[PDB]
Amino acid sequence: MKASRLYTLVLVLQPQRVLLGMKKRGFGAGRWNGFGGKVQEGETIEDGARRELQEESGLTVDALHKVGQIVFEFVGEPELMDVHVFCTDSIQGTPVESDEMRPCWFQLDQIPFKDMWPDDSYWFPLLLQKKKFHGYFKFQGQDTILDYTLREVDTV
Ligand SMILES: Nc1[nH]c(=O)nc2c1ncn2[C@H]1C[C@H](O)[C@@H](COP(=O)(O)O)O1
Ligand SMILES: [Mn+2]
Ligand SMILES: [Mn+2]
Ligand SMILES: [Mn+2]
Repeated sequence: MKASRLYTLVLVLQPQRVLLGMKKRGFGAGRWNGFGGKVQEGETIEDGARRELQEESGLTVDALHKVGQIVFEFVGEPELMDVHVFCTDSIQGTPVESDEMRPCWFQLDQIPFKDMWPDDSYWFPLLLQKKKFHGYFKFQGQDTILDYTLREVDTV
């Protein structure tokens, strides 16, 4: 039994492209990823996801839809990362570089998997297919998966 900390992950997914952010600092720096961060006290998970999207990309959206949940375990870290994954296709501003993230659009036949977290190669395809998923990944460091589980679900 480990304890877990709540995080969000937000993918702006349109019919032919996806918005990713190049992490400029901190955890996972140098990788393209969705936008997000720790959920704060007093906010719902969805509202934390909306806040992090605004802070890191400049985009303000009224609503997100939950598409997945992924638990990350790191060797040597007793605390699990409980990551709630959200999507939307509906935006109405331009992405803006923040201190944390540089946003960039990618065509959906140019998803930059080699420069994303290794786990994304497994669950991102389900997201593209509009399937919901539960995942778990145990990492040695930032590059090596020692164990993982991925399942399509009907309810996240
Ligand atoms: N293995 C992984 N794969 C992934 O796609 N995103 C991850 C991840 N591990 C952490 N993240 C995301 C979850 C959060 O959005 C962010 C971590 O929080 P901050 O470093 O505070 O932004 O990175
Ligand atoms: Mn953040
Ligand atoms: Mn934060
Ligand atoms: Mn963040």
